[PDB]
Amino acid sequence: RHLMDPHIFTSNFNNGIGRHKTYLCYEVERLDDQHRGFLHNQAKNLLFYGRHAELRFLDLVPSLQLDPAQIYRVTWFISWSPCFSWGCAGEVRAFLQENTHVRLRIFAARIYDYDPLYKEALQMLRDAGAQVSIMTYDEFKHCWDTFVDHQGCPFQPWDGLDEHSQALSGRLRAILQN
DNA sequence: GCGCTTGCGC
Ligand SMILES: [Zn+2]
Repeated sequence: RHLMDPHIFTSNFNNGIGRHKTYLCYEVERLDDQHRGFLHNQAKNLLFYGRHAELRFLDLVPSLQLDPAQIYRVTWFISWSPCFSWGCAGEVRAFLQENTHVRLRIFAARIYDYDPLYKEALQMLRDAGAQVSIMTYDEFKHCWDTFVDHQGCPFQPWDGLDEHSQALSGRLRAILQN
């Protein structure tokens, strides 16, 4: 019942233009959807050091009360591919290792290649047993339906959503193909 | 506010 502003979503998860911010929408499904929601990064503003959207998720993981003797799948739809350089990639892996009853699924709207260590981040997450993928129309539409406060208005894709989505999917497969 | 947007400039 905490929903995102339409303009926020469409100007953040768009895959042709970027923002100086990151959003992460998450779901938790037990296996044999318990919790959902979304958050954004804390901006580094020295005049703090910032906190990436990934690390904020791990911070709230205790509040989700995951039964240690049950199996969960966690899904992120994240506006930027996770970084390596600021340590997001390492910490997620560390968390996955220390838990192991959690299985993770990550869809990114665009690749954070500003980090020149982006290839190592994605491959490091894949090796940890995360699924790393590019968001398509269906994942955008599902996030729209599930987290955006649309007031009953169905998802309207932006121009060239698919060209971009395929081009990025192409890039990511090349990276993970090792 | 204001811009252009892979927080920073003004
Ligand atoms: Zn990061």
